[PDB]
Amino acid sequence: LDNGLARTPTMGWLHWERFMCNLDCQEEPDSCISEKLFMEMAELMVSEGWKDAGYEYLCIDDCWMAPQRDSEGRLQADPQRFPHGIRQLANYVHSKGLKLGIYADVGNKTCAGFPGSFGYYDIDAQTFADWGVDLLKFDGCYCDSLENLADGYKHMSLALNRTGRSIVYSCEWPLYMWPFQKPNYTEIRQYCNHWRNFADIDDSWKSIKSILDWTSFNQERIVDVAGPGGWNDPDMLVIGNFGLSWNQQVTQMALWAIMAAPLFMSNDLRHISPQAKALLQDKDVIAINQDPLGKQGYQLRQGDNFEVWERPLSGLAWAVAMINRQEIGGPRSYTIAVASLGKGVACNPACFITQLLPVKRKLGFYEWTSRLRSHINPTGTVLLQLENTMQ
Amino acid sequence: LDNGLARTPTMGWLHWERFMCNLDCQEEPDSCISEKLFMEMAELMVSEGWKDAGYEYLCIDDCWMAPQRDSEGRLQADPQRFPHGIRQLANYVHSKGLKLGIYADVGNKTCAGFPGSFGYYDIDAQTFADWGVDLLKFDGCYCDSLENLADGYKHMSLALNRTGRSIVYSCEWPLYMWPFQKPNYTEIRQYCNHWRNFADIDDSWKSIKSILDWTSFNQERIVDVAGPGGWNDPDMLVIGNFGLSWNQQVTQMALWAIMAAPLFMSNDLRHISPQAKALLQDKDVIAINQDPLGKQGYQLRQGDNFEVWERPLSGLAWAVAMINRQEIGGPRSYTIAVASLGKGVACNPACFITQLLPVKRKLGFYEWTSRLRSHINPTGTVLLQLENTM
Ligand SMILES: *[C@@H]1O[C@H](CO)[C@@H](O[C@@H]2O[C@H](CO)[C@@H](O[C@H]3O[C@H](CO)[C@@H](O)[C@H](O)[C@@H]3O)[C@H](O)[C@H]2NC(C)=O)[C@H](O)[C@H]1NC(C)=O
Ligand SMILES: *[C@@H]1O[C@H](CO)[C@@H](O[C@@H]2O[C@H](CO)[C@@H](O)[C@H](O)[C@H]2NC(C)=O)[C@H](O)[C@H]1NC(C)=O
Ligand SMILES: *[C@@H]1O[C@H](CO)[C@@H](O[C@@H]2O[C@H](CO)[C@@H](O)[C@H](O)[C@H]2NC(C)=O)[C@H](O)[C@H]1NC(C)=O
Ligand SMILES: *[C@@H]1O[C@H](CO)[C@@H](O[C@@H]2O[C@H](CO)[C@@H](O)[C@H](O)[C@H]2NC(C)=O)[C@H](O)[C@H]1NC(C)=O
Ligand SMILES: *[C@@H]1O[C@H](CO)[C@@H](O)[C@H](O)[C@H]1NC(C)=O
Ligand SMILES: OC[C@H]1O[C@H](O)[C@H](O)[C@@H](O)[C@H]1O
Ligand SMILES: OC[C@H]1O[C@H](O)[C@H](O)[C@@H](O)[C@H]1O
Repeated sequence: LDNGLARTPTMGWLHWERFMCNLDCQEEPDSCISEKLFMEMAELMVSEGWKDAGYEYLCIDDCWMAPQRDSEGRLQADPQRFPHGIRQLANYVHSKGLKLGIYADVGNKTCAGFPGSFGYYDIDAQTFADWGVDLLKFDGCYCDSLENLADGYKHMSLALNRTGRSIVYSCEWPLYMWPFQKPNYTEIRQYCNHWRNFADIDDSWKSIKSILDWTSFNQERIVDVAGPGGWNDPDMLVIGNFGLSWNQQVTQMALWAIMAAPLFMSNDLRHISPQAKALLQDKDVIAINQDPLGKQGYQLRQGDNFEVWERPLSGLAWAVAMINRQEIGGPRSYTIAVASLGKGVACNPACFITQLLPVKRKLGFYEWTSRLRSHINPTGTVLLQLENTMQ
Repeated sequence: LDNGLARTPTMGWLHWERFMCNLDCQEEPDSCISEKLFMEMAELMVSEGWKDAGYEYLCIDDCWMAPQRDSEGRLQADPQRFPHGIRQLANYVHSKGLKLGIYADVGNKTCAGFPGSFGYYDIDAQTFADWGVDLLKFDGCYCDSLENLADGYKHMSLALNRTGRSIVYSCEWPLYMWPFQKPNYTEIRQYCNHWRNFADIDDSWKSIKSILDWTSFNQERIVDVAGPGGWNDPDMLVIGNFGLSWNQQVTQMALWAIMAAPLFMSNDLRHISPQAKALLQDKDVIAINQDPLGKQGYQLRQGDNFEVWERPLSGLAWAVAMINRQEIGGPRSYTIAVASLGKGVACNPACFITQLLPVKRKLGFYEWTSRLRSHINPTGTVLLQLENTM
């Protein structure tokens, strides 16, 4: 989308995977979807390093709206869970120097059953602009047909542009087109800063694998449409939560960096381990994700329960990720010709290789003709930065 | 098995899940199956408090044997990877106050394809006892028929008795019987100190879930037969490895306690996190697994993506485990009437509940009319001990 936004993948926090549609503020106050949840996450994004590391957009997902429209036809916040409106929360979030994301649905209802935007695009985009919304997540539930799906996704893009306001536009359009038919990603890049391709993540190694294998399988159709302004969205970061091992958490961080994925943490910043945090705020791995060339990486080799992915970076540099997909035994030896990586270009006549993950380690100079030997933890990934060098 | 052994579930360390069949000692000398790997783990079991915690048996799984038998018919350890022989390793493990296990197969070959004990049960048992082996894990690959399987598990059990040496007898009999017929557990118990029921464990939460699910599914068949001398074996503890979150590791520790399961770590003792060491060595939780009454716990309740398991314990105590099986969201609220726990008698008229897992915390007194409420992490478990007030 040519609105000047998401020149690198958007970065922030989204309530959905960790908080879901918890409406019960009486018995579950600490996890209900409430204005005070958002206000507290906003304070920690600032005091805990998050906004410094580039996490900028604090985003509301589904279940913030009142059961129906006001007597002017406009959406509203829940009166009990968000008594101060969206506009006061936006000021609050903006005062911390952060940006505010909201949620709506292209059809007659949102996914959880709240007011949809069909027949309301212009009114809502405007409403979002008058509130100070800075990103919109646009879901696709309860939609008549593909014709309406495309019409409505295209309409809202124009409506938001037509507001005057810089509002990052995040679509689940390819997801819901999937499939009556294969998405046309050029049409979508024209309308969307980023797009959900595949099924909702949850807090599992299963879910992670399935997204990698989905993308891996479908990379010839999706990797080249991504670049500054429009990204493929493999869904939220779930580091900090419960279902992933440390090694599976490095797999998720390493590969969302390779995929040039937006980075929306969905977790509880009040209760996150020091190692989850160091990982999420890893400056060298974020720099990869945020690399300004903005070409998405891809899967280079698959076999023998190993994968090799690599991303091209600015300045003739490359990120390389090796995955061990064998979930028995221990760290497995993997060796490859340095000439095989980065299209023979990294490492001609040499590259300096530094391991970023699972730990940060300067590894030596490697000549074009050199071999890299590594060892990879079951379900873990090894993440490497190759710097091209005169040598 | 009325051999005086396994009066509480066996505790030790077993190489297979983490080290598998690595025969490559030139390129990976520190992780191949060699006498060295065993020596390292044996001194760490002593120096890092494993043995104080009750981990006693250091056990060799498959891939130790030389490719053929000696001129007199006896199994032999592999001459390059085990140059000193199994007896000397046994001498050595004994010196540290530990006991040594070894591994063989009922059939013609071991699962990796090394010499089986079929036709050699009497000589193999005697060879083992001659070496100072304190435990045999006996696997069921490469076996003709259900007859031979039963004949060989029975025969070996009797060869061992007759050495006059105490040797824990670990059996994979039931596992190899499914899907041909339902095993006779009353019979198995008579010949075995413990028995594997289900597929080999992985470094994965999928694997653990599927062991839990299999056990809770067949619990009517297996729970009551367990007790001092004879245990269901849900396979190795994998805590300390690569594939389980903290919360999944607690689940495995808690559930293996409720199930009165042998506790065989399969992990790298040389490289294990502090958190994973405190779990595996959690005194209060090992005390549950090791309860001298030896009645296996079971699943009480399953619903709305929660499970409740409970185990009866010495002295009118119970253990209760609450698992959250929903893989999305945050900690989720579970409530149950304490009248429903412990057959209605833990907590009549009252009980003191103390949470043990994920963190130790005294919770207070609960009248018979009370409800226990907890928040349970996705893939986590809360483990409680309940003391009846009397
Ligand atoms: C070969 O088989 C024998 C029986 O199948 C087994 O004998 C059993 O040995 C244990 C030794 O601990 C005895 O137990 C202890 O048991 C007495 C009486 O039951 C208790 O009061 C005490 O706790 C005591 O410590 C069993 O009683 C005994 N059972 C029988 C039927 O004799 C042998 O040990 C086996 N031999 C070998 C070397 O495996
Ligand atoms: C409304 O849409 C227009 C059309 O794309 C956007 O204008 C583009 O903005 C970037 C900003 O740097 C320029 O590089 C392009 O040249 C612009 N396109 C055109 C047609 O010149 C405009 O920014 C949008 N406004 C909002 C509020 O999103
Ligand atoms: C939202 O609601 C209305 C009402 O059901 C839908 O509009 C109808 O759509 C049918 C099917 O194409 C049309 O032929 C009718 O003229 C409409 N009927 C009514 C009662 O108005 C609309 O399709 C729904 N929108 C979405 C996005 O699914
Ligand atoms: C997918 O959609 C895009 C844009 O909607 C198509 O590209 C446009 O096609 C028109 C008509 O042929 C051209 O005149 C324009 O130059 C194109 N616009 C853009 C933004 O590139 C694209 O060809 C479609 N692919 C398929 C298979 O339909
Ligand atoms: C081992 O193989 C032989 C010869 O083929 C056969 O006699 C016997 O049944 C086998 N043993 C078992 C238990 O399968
Ligand atoms: O209801 C909210 C929920 O709905 C859709 O399914 C999206 O794909 C999810 O990421 C989340 O927004
Ligand atoms: O090859 C050895 C391997 O054999 C079988 O698969 C057992 O069930 C495993 O625990 C292990 O001993």
